[PDB]
Amino acid sequence: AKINFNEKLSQLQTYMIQFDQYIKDSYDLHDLKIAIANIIDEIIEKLKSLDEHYHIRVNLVKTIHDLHLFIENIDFNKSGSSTASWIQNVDTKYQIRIQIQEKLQQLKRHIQNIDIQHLAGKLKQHIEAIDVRVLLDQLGTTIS
Repeated sequence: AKINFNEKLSQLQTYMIQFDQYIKDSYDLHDLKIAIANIIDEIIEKLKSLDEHYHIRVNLVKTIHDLHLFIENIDFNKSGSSTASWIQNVDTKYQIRIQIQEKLQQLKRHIQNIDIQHLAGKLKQHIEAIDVRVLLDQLGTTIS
C-alpha cells in the first residue's frame, strides 16, 4: 500500500508539473488581440476617410446641437397647469433655467464629443492593454 501511494503521488506531482508547463506554453490567444487592433485601426482610417467624403459627422453634430437647443427652448411659461407658468417665471428670475440650459449644453458638447473614431480607439486600447501571457505566467506560478 505504501508503494502504491508513493507511486501515485509521484505520478500526480509529475502531472501537475506538466500541467504548469502546458499552461505556460498555451498562449495562442495573444496572437488574436494584435490582429483585432490592426483591423480596428484600419477601420478607423476607413471611417474617417468616408466621413470626410460625405459630411456625415458635420451633419450629425449639427443635428445633436439643434436637438439639444430644442430641448432647451421648451417654454413652460405658456404651458397649461397655471402653476407651471408661475414656477417657470419664479425660476426665470432665479436663473434656474440658466442652470438647466448649462447642463443641457454641457451634455450636448459631451455627446458631440462621442465619436465613432473615439469608440474604436478606446476598444483598441482595451484589446491591446491586456496580455493573456502575463495571466498564464501568474497561473503557472501560483496554483501548485
